[PDB]
Amino acid sequence: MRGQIRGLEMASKNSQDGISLIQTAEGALTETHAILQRVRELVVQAGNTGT
Amino acid sequence: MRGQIRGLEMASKNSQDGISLIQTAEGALTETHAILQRVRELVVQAGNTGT
Repeated sequence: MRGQIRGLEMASKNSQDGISLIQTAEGALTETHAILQRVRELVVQAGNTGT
Repeated sequence: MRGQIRGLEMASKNSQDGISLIQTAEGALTETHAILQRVRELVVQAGNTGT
C-alpha cells in the first residue's frame, strides 16, 4: 500500500510535469500559428498584387 | 475563423487598391476622351473646310 501511495504522489508530479512539457509545445505552436496567420495575409495580398 | 477575418480586412484593402488602379485608368481615359472630343471638332470643320 505505502509503495503504491508514494508512487501516486509521484504520479501526480509526473502528470504535472507532462502538462508543463505540453505547455511549452503550445507556446511554440501558438507562435508558429500566428506566423501562419501573417503568411495567410501575405498570400491573399499576393493574390491581388499578382494582378 | 481568425485567419478568414484577417484575410477579409486584407480583402477590403485589396479591393480598395483595385478601385484606385481603376481610377488611374479613368483619369487616363478621361483625358484621352477629351482629346477625341477635340478631334471630332477638327473633323467637322475639316468637313466644311474641305469645301
